[PDB]
Amino acid sequence: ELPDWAAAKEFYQKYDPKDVIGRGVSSVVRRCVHRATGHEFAVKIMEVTAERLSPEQLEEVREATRRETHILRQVAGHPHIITLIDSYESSSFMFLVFDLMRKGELFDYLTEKVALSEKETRSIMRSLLEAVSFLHANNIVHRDLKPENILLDDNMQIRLSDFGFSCHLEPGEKLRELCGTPGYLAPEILKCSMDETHPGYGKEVDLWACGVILFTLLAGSPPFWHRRQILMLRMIMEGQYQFSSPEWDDRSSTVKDLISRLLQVDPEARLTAEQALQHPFFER
Amino acid sequence: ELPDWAAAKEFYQKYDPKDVIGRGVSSVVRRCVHRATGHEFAVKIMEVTAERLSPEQLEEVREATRRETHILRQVAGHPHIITLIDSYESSSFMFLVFDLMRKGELFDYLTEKVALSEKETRSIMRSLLEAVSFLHANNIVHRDLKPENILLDDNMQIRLSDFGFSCHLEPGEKLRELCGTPGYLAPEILKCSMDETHPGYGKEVDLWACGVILFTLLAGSPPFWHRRQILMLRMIMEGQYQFSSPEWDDRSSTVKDLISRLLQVDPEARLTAEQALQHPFFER
Amino acid sequence: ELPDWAAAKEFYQKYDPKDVIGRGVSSVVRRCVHRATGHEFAVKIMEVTASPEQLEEVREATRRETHILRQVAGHPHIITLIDSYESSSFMFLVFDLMRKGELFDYLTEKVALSEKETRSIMRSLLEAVSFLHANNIVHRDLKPENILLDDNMQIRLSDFGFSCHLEPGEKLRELCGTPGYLAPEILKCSMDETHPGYGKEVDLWACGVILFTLLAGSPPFWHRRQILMLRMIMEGQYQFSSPEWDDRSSTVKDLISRLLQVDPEARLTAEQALQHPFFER
Amino acid sequence: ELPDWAAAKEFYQKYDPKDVIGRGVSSVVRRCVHRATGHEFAVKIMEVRLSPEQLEEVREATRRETHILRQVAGHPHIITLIDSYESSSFMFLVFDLMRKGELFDYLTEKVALSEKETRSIMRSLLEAVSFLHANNIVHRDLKPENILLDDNMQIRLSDFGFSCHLEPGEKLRELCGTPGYLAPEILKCSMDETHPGYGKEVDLWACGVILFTLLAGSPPFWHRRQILMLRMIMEGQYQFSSPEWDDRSSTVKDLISRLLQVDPEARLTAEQALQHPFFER
Ligand SMILES: CCN(CC)CCNC(=O)c1c(C)[nH]c(/C=C2\C(=O)Nc3ccc(F)cc32)c1C
Ligand SMILES: CCN(CC)CCNC(=O)c1c(C)[nH]c(/C=C2\C(=O)Nc3ccc(F)cc32)c1C
Ligand SMILES: CCN(CC)CCNC(=O)c1c(C)[nH]c(/C=C2\C(=O)Nc3ccc(F)cc32)c1C
Ligand SMILES: CCN(CC)CCNC(=O)c1c(C)[nH]c(/C=C2\C(=O)Nc3ccc(F)cc32)c1C
Repeated sequence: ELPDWAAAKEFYQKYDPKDVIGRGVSSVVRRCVHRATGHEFAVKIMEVTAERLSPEQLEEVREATRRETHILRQVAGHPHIITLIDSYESSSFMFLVFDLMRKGELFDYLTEKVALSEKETRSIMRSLLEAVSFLHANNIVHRDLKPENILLDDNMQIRLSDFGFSCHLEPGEKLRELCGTPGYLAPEILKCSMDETHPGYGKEVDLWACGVILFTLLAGSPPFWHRRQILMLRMIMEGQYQFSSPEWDDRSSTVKDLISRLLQVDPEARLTAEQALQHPFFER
Repeated sequence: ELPDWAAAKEFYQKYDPKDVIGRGVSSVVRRCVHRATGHEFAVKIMEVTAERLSPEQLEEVREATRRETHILRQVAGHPHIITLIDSYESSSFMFLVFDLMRKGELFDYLTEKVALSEKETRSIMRSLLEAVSFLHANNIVHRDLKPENILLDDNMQIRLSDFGFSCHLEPGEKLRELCGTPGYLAPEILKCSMDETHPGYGKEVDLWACGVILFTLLAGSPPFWHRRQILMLRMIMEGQYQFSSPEWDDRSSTVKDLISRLLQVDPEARLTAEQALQHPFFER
Repeated sequence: ELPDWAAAKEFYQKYDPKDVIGRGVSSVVRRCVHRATGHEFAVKIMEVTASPEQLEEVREATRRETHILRQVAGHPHIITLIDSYESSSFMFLVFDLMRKGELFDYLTEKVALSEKETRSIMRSLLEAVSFLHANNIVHRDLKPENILLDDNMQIRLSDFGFSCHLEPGEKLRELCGTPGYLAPEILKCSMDETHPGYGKEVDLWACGVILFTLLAGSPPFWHRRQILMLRMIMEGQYQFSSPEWDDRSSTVKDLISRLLQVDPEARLTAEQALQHPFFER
Repeated sequence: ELPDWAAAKEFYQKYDPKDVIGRGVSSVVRRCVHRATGHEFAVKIMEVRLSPEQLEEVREATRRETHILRQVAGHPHIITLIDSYESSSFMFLVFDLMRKGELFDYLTEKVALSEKETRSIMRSLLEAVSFLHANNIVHRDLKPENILLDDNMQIRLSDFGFSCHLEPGEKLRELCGTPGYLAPEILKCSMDETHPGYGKEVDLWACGVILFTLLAGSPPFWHRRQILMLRMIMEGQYQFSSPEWDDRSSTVKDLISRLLQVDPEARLTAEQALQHPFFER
């Protein structure tokens, strides 16, 4: 609601933006320094009018970013969720100040390490499921859990980010919007988006994505993939995945049981985040 | 079958390969000249061993190409189906000599003209449906009908090509395999690729594709499309398409009736190729 | 100059930023609206934060560019610098909004242009080049990417990043510009420190390359290896290949030839090129 | 030479072609199996619109290449031409199969290499270069794309398409090789006909560029604009940038500086480079 000159003035007067650590379609993520203290943060600068869109499409983008910042303020404080430290909002742009996560995305870490150990995977998954359990208890569904949306610090501590697809979900109520990354989508989202008669989806979709993340961290490859995206959709919907002999050889049966219980096609038969956390995998 | 040196010797002795007119994963299509006469053809050189594959997958490729060449020999002679003039078959490769179709793919013609007239569309559709009627009478289902698989000569005469997905279908027998271009897929192919209890599909899938082709030739755009492929599938299964006012304005009610009778979700209620050919759109 | 917050405040208070219409290495070009009048413009935002000595080199170079732009502001076929805002990190340059974008993208869409359309573009281009030269400015980066179009298909020369002043009789030495558009004397000079240098004639060789490219839809000196392209330039080896140069007049081929003249002394000036029988109407 | 059916028959009778492991403009590289022994090789299949004169140029050049390859066949760090079959439209060249592919693709995967692994690659690359030079051959296209690796991480120098024999005392002038790897003297004499020419020292400048690139993961002379890259080369302007050169010894920095020496007389020979304390142990 601030004029553009005010949001820009207030941000640049209080913060010193530094090197670019990430880029998006209508945004850039930069390291920044709080001038008065010398303390470091990360700033996401969203350019709301950077894309050519109809006035209706533009108000959709504005309403969605409002939905996101509201959710970010609700969950600010949780140790394994990104903290919105400060915000400068105007009609044309949004300056969102967050925690600086110095080891970047979990995705880039996985690329470097190829595949992670069960010890390091346990630590990441526990933190992730704790964050998901908190969101769920507060009736928030993330709707885009993936290694690209999980950030790391120098102590290898994770913080869940990118709440652009997140929304509130009243207990009992169901969603239908197709959003998220195809490889991480639960069967009920696909069934739902292809068949209008399908009842819809809930918070269980996050736990299917957790199952996909868990598999990918250990295997170094996703459980469902194909050259042709349409053939990937039946493997997801039929829950067709395998613990292939070369990479899944020395992996415990305990983690395979956890993946099996998270990668459950029936959302009613699927583990909740609280259930997943009391799984023996996390009992060390 | 021939040793590799014999297939290569026999082909290169009789034919002079020229310019590349098409590319594939493990194949190239080139214009070629019959050395003794100077007459021109097109040769598809299939490189069976060009991709690194398991011994089982490699025998799948070999069996697949045998299925295709067998079908091509059965249908050779039909005026609106590509003619396999000659073949040199060895373990490692396949040299398939065909008619040279000098105006290339119908798809590229449609791109150039943007949208075709009902007069030119009638001529193409009549020839297409005659070819489809012939295939089905011989218990063959094409399974990938689209403007990219329809070739044109200088006289604007068509020839159906690309029989890589074709198969024999004994009458009354049903298929389940998902293969073929998503935009051209019938609802029953999708429905049974997500509901295992669904009985499967038959030769009617080629006629849905004919309906999609007919719409696209006239509109210059497909009846089902979305940025997200999964939302396009929902439109196909519900048979949700429209004759949009700017491009469908001066188009006859007769062709819109034909399209409606081809883009019929129920395969039993959908026109057969013989039925489509008796429709008043094909009146001379 | 000013603190970062001040240049940003001054720009965003006067202008409303809209859609991105272009991107560069250290810049973005956006459509913008002047809040008080409602008039549309284009703003180039240069981010000089994405050594302190090298950063002042970049600042000094952008000052050289804006100075030249202010001198030429007013010409109907040259981009107009409307406004500018400077800080340590940023540079906000407000220009005319050219709604049909780059001539390069237009050429991609049309594949090749007609002599009639090419005549209109070339006349405007050579008039702008003649003006630049009369004011002792050498553009040094003339190419279809640096020529902008409005809705009336009217041309404006832009991207004065390599431009500089040139007192008559004096010569230049710096190797700059796009390789495909470089005159032979620039390549010759870049090596031999005893070589006398180059002048405003390098702009007219680039005009010759532009003229060829508009008609052919491809450049006269091209290959996969850039080093072999340099040999072609220096020997002035171009051909009017039979498929695309078939329907072309001998009059325009005579013009191309007289612009693509290796000897800068024998090469047509902008005023000479404008008196060519190709521009008689 | 032979009709097309004969070159094809002779090749496919002796070798069983497998998967495509590489592609070029007018060629494909495939793994192949020698039918009688079951041993694996790599075959480069070269295929042919050009004038009859230009087509005989492409033929004569490939004959120059195969002649050089037969002279060098036997060296442990040079690619071995096992066999060759030629026709009007094809050339089948059978070589050693280097299972870890191009050093370039290995560098892409690893991003940057260790000094331990670079010393091992650079020793064998200099030994191959020293051998070529002792036999009066200049490679003229040394780069990571032309260095092949086996499973033991052992190298073999390949792609002799620009190679030529050079009589001692005599000099070359042809501009060829990859721009980023070109020595300053190649650029100086391409433009100036009075410049004396270049010799085998150009391969050692390329070795210096390879050494830099293996350690940095990026080349020493690079720029968004190709024409600014040439200026960088000729002035020998490169830097050991703080993020990627942080954990690199001064010893390897020294050898790079002694190989990336603008004066060819002051530049290290292959035998001299092999006596540097970087290879001592
Ligand atoms: C140059 C080396 N790297 C290789 C891939 C650069 C990539 N990126 C990095 O290292 C990186 C670093 C150090 N932090 C982040 C991102 C965020 C951060 O820290 N707080 C946030 C709050 C919100 C948000 F939306 C993103 C971030 C990245 C992507
Ligand atoms: C000129 C460059 N282009 C791309 C490589 C050309 C566009 N393509 C063209 O013109 C074209 C022409 C002139 N014929 C074909 C294809 C076939 C043909 O004729 N007989 C066949 C038999 C089997 C088959 F599977 C394809 C063809 C194309 C794609
Ligand atoms: C970025 C997305 N699109 C891809 C084709 C947009 C295409 N781009 C377009 O249409 C386009 C338009 C409509 N204007 C411009 C550029 C400028 C302009 O107008 N005044 C200037 C003054 C100075 C300058 F240095 C650039 C411009 C482009 C590139
Ligand atoms: C499809 C391409 N891929 C890119 C990442 C595969 C990577 N590359 C690979 O697998 C590869 C392998 C395993 N060998 C080679 C090349 C040659 C080889 O072995 N003997 C030769 C002799 C001469 C020559 F001129 C090339 C080769 C490649 C390109």
